[PDB]
Amino acid sequence: MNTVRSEKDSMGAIDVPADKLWGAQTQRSLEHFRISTEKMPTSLIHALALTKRAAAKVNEDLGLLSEEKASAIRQAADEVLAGQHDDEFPLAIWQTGSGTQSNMNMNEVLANRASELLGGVRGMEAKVHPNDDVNKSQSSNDVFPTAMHVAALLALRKQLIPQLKTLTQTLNEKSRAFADIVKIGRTHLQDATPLTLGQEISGWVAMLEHNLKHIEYSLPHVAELALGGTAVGTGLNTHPEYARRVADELAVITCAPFVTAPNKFEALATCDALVQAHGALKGLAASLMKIANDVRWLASGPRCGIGEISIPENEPKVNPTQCEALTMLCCQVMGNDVAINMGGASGNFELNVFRPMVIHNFLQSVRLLADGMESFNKHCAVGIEPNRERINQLLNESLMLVTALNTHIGYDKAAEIAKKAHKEGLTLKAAALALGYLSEAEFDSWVRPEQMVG
Amino acid sequence: MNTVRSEKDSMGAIDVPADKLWGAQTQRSLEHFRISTEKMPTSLIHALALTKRAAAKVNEDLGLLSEEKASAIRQAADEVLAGQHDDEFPLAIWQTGSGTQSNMNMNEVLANRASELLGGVRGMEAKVHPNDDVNKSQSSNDVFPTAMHVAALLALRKQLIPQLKTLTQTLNEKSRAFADIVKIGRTHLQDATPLTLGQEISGWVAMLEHNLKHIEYSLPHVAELALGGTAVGTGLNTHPEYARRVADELAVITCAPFVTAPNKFEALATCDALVQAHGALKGLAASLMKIANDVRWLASGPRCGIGEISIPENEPKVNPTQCEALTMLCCQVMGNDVAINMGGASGNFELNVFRPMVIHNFLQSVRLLADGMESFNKHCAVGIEPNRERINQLLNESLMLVTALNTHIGYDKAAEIAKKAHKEGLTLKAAALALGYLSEAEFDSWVRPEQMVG
Amino acid sequence: TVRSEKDSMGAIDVPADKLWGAQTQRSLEHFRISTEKMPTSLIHALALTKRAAAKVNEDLGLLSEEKASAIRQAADEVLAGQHDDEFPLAIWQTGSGTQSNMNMNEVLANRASELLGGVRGMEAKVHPNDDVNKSQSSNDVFPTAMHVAALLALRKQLIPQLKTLTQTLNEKSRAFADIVKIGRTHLQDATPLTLGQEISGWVAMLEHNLKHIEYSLPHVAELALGGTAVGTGLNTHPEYARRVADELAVITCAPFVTAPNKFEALATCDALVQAHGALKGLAASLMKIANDVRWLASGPRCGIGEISIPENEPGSSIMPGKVNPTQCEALTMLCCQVMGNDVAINMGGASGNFELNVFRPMVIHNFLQSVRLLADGMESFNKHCAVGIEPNRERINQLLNESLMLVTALNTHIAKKAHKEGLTLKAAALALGYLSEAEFDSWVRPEQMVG
Amino acid sequence: TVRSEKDSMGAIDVPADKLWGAQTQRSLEHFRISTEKMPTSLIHALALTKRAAAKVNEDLGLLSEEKASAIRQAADEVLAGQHDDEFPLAIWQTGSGTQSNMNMNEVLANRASELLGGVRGMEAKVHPNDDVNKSQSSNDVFPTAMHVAALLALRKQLIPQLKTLTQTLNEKSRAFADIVKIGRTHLQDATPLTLGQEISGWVAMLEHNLKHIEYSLPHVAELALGGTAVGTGLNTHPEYARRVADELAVITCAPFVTAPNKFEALATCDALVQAHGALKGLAASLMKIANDVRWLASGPRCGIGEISIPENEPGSSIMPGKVNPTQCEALTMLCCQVMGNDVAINMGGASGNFELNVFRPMVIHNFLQSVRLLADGMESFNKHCAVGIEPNRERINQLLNESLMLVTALNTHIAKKAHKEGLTLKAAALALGYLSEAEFDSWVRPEQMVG
Repeated sequence: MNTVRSEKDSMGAIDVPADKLWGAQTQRSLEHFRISTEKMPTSLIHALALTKRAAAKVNEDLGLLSEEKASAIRQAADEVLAGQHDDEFPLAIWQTGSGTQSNMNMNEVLANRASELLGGVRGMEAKVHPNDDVNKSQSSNDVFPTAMHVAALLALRKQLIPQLKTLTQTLNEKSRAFADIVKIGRTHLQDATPLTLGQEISGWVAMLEHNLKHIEYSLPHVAELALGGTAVGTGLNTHPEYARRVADELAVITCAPFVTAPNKFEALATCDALVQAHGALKGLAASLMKIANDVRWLASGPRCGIGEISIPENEPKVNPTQCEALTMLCCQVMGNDVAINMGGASGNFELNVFRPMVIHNFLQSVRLLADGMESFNKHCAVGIEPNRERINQLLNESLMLVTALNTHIGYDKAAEIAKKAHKEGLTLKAAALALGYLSEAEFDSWVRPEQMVG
Repeated sequence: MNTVRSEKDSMGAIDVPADKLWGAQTQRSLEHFRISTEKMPTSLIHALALTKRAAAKVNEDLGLLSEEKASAIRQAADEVLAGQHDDEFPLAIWQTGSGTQSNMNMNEVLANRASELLGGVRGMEAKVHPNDDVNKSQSSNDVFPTAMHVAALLALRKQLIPQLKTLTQTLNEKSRAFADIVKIGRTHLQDATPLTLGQEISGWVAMLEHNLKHIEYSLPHVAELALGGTAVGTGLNTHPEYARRVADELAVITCAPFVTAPNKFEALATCDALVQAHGALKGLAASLMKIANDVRWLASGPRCGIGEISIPENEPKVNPTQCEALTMLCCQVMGNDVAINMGGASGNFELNVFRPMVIHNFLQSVRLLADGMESFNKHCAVGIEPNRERINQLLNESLMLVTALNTHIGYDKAAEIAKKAHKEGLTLKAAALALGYLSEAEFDSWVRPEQMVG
Repeated sequence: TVRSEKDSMGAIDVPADKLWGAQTQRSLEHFRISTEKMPTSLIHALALTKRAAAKVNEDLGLLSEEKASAIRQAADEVLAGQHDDEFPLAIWQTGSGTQSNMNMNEVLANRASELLGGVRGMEAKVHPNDDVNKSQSSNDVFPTAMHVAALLALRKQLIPQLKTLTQTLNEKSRAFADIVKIGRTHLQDATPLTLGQEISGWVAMLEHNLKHIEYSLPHVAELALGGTAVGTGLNTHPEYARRVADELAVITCAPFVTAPNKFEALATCDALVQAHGALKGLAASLMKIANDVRWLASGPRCGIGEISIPENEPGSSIMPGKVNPTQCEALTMLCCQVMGNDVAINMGGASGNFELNVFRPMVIHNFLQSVRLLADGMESFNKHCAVGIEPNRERINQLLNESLMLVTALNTHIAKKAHKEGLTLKAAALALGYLSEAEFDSWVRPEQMVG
Repeated sequence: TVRSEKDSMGAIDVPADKLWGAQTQRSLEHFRISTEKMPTSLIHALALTKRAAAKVNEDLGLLSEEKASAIRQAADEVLAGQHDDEFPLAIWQTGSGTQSNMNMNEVLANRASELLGGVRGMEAKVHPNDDVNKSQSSNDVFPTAMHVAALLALRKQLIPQLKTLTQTLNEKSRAFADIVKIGRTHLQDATPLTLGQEISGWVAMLEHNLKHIEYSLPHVAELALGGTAVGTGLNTHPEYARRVADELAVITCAPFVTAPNKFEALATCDALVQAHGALKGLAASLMKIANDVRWLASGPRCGIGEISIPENEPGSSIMPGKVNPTQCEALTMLCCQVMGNDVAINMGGASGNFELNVFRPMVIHNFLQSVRLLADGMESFNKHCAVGIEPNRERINQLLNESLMLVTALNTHIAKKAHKEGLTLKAAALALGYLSEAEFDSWVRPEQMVG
């Protein structure tokens, strides 16, 4: 639409697109921060809407906001949560470091929509005010960190943790199914003493189980909310019960264990909970990178690599493309951790103003890890299968089973056999027969890989 | 649109949206890599289109592709470059690590559109073939690194370097304008011997000048193109002149100094040129972070900080919001460098398959630095002004001018004056008068900051 | 000057006055990279690991009492600082730590031989592989030593220093609870809070960091020993893994347990990647606290100047009052180091293959360095800076009362003029005849503005 | 056992058998953080800086010939390794490097006093501040020493080792130019190339890295000396900055110049942030080369096994043929270290304020460590691995000919069956009667497939 609606603030008049619900502050931000393409993610927009919905409810309970306005604001917020207003949030990540401009974006959109819900219009004549009504009892300084933690905790609980549990279950099933398949070990990339494919996969399972615990340990701190600290942490001008009531209301409407932060100065001056929680996510990235690499190396071939397992072929030579997407996003999480650490280390005095960047990286890492585990699970892990003949060919051509001979012929003769096999390019069996130290039936009876794995 | 068009590949039939120009391979990728929200940026899509346009021209020159098909492919590519097909590229960054799927996305879109341009239709009956025609003489393995370098070099030359030069010129103007304004120095955050505001800003200018040289040094390696190496670097099945001809054609159509990579094995197996070029960008980020911090600290106040300069107020208390956006994106560049380094270190054998991730980070850093410099320049740097009275108040209340007394009254008496001023909370002048060591006219004649800056 | 020792590769000259053997000698020839060596914490953890293995092997009837006791006595000498010059190998060695495992095997074997009345070298009465390395692989020994060193350093160095610094700052927060100062957001003047409130944020940060570090300890307490070469424990006694973790717990007084999955324990450094995540969180918190201290102390006349800190370095007689915040500089520098070390650890931890992670010397070098830096940095910052933080009460009150933020206290009773004309709020108000010299003193109470 | 020295803060006991003075003593009391100290390269660069300043001060008539010569002789003793135990200070000190500047001032002053027939301490004939530090500030001395150390280490250590390794790999590439092997993309079998071609990629990587490192040298050659406290050079001779850069260029034989903008030189570590960018590029290239070597050598029976590498460590007699790629492990570990060090450097370089960057000891600690790691790592990898790379020709040909990739050679004349039935291409073809035992040998020529 070309038509505009004129709005005015202390700097003068500014035109806003007539078909949009935002106002003068959003327009000024969008015009002054034309930096790259990254915007607030939907998860954060929704968390801001939840925050305003909870504040409106508490302000009504406390007699500070009328029933008619509070109900209209909550209904507008529910429309945002239902996906009806995604194009009303145009602002860049690369904005004011407190997130003030996105706070005001939500205030303006909810106020103008609430006005319409009460039979009014958008703009200067609206029936609901962005600051006096939608932002009542609030500061950008406590709202934005609250929305950051709401988005982070819900994404961890609802997306990442369920996908981690699902992938863990799949690999545990595979570990049990392949518990009796002996294969060659590899240490330093060199052939080593055997273990079962089930045992090797059980290591991946144990990694994912440990990662789940580390992530779970990070959740209580992310559940602490800044809301009620207002501008500098003192809560100046708020009702004494407001901070607890709004955390309680957020806990009710999200079904997640939000609590008010015990120290609002820590809550405003730092992003420490997210620095710590992201530490657990970069741990998960290091574990997934290792699992993904084992899978693609074990499946390498079809003739000039390892080839011990097969994986689903999802494209019409076929490459381990799910493993590649996963290893790439694991690198991304490691970079994101550095950006988060720099922002988290850079607070000054009463406020950390690196917040849009910190939450952009944090929520990206959660999407990448959650969706990457989901994709790797359904398009790779559920279909891993052993190549039993290839596994046995490698085991039987290795030199590593020679220790099974020690109890029968002694260490010196076993070592002589292995040295001859290596020097002359023979199997252990062929070298042993060539020296006359045993018969083929003896070799087959004594060299039992299933007895060498514990 | 709900209606579909059925296409078939070696895996069977797959439905594609009837209103889209992509084909079966793009559809399979979009369905198997539903990971997060990051997609190929427009710059990379355009670079892929340029690559196909150049290949079509050379294939025609060499008698390998008909005039009618080559001309139609070039016209379709020009439509992409003109912004007519942005919604035809739906694939995630988090795809196959070679970028094969985005290569095929461009092949399918250009083939189907070229078919329409020749009076045909989209789909199985198209008059132009994605592989046999649009991908003729090519592999994903050489196309994708070529598009990466085309996008990177053009973004550096056309966006980042011009914005760097513009910001440098603005700060040089400010340095000259303020060359005679003496202010207090600060080392370790402590008051120190004086320098002019122009001298301090000249440091920022010299930083940006040095950064431009470092960036310029990185351009020749990025200008080397993999195209012609085909699958593993040998160029098997290509015309002997093809590699040089296609680099020449890209140089002509872009007006940039592209050349064929002297070693195609390096060109396919690594992202080394981008690892090195991004090293220069993280240098720029460290310099910009320092400049932005000096600006916001020098402007801090209005009464309880430093307050030596004023900056434009762009929002209706006013915060240094351009400095905050810039410091945040500088942190992002540092994280992006780590992701790039991990991907660049992780090639195996004939191909690096961390490429979508590397180019996603690299092009993001270029957008952030280019657009951030542009925004900081027009919304902050051009309007920096001294607060002359505040500068003089700080200089006159400091203890640091006391050395101007040494030549007149001797070091011992000057040190006694400074010690008394510090202990008793006095100005140097008041302490000197209290001791009877000089008159007020003598102090004003001897303590000349304009004589203490070289 | 030399004796001739032997390994599977042939004869090699070894310094006669050293206790190491052929494999350590060869390592010195092949890994001449930079200057970083195993830190004392890791050497001690390796000695403890060998001491525990010797005891368990004796209990299981696998090693004679005379040899096991001599090995344990030699290990005690290492722990007592008597053999620091016997461990010359670089960090930048085989990625499993094999070379340092053999360094400890050879030193302990040769010293144990002497304790039994024998000599060092080929004729020794105790053997590095057959006796000191019995039941063990480098593959499970090195990760065990890594976790022993890490857990003990966290419990004995880092956590005590963190608690000590937290207590100091808690005392300062209580002492300054009534001192009202100007808030700062975006570096700009903002509404008031007390100095005690601001310091309470630092305290709460350190309290939260302690909890995060404590949550990382159970995983680090899991030990690989008993997994042997690939995790199966092939050729080891079924009770050995549990027994050796129990013995390490006894001799160290720390809650070590055998790792429930030896494949995870051998194939990854995951416990240390996670624990270092908590340490980089502490680094980000300490960076912020140290920056607040140095900015609040900036001056003495052209910065903020709200607090004073101890002056520990001599100055120039002609620049009295220039006090560089040198403890804050050491601390911010080491916090930057911890962030870099985290990246190095993450790359190594992401890079295991199959049955073994072979980035281990580098991972533990970084991890133990971060622990020393954070522990010693917190000790130094506490003793030489934090304990001496004091308010500059006159300066605090000058900034608070000359600011424009207190104007909000006039809302319920009835600024641009003060700002544009360079006046105080009271001077601008009286000039407008909107109140008096008693109403302003009555209505504008900063101590009522921190609730 | 002790002597009593004095600074502006009072009297302090100093070890009688040491050459440092009061300020170094105080630093030892206040900066007891970890174990990292100034590296020898930096101590030497500081001594060279003082040697040059003494000569220029003498030329300008500011320092007596007898004192200047004695200072220069004391500096030469430091450079000759006679005073390594006189520099005890931690990296984790004042962020300008003041403490280490004073350490060198005190050691040189006390030794110069002895050379003039005097004593060390209060009665010394040469003064640390008035004589050894004349015309200087810690603020411009420390960045000068940083750049002197960095440029000389790049020119004398790193670049020669890079050239040596490149030459070795170039020889290998030429020697193996005719050995056709299977390509691998995505870890999967792919069309052929020669072993020489694959190695030529490693060579081209190292050649490109050399150019990038060379491009970083001009900025590192710019010296801060002469900017004094804040960059203005207040109270220094107008020719001093140029003269002292010229003298450093003469005595080091390297192209040092005075920095054209002293404010940039004091307020940033930008030249080192940029130069380290090129070093992390080299680390990413060396990681890839080292990984190719160890994967190509993997086996001896259940990996790739296309090349052999030297066996440098003794093995078990019962595991002949297990050759761990230990040089590749040391090299990949140190490459991970360089990546972490880059982050630490970037944070320090981004963190200057106003006239001075005070993250300097940490920045130079990381930078010089990366140089040692890369230089010594390239030396070790060259001598103990790269020079001995050899093809396993039978294994290379077995993998090449049993693969499915060569089927494309049949296009212009006329695979699924071979793959599904476990046959060679020739066996599957003959079975289908699509060619013979002579046509296949004629049409499928891998040596014609690398053009």
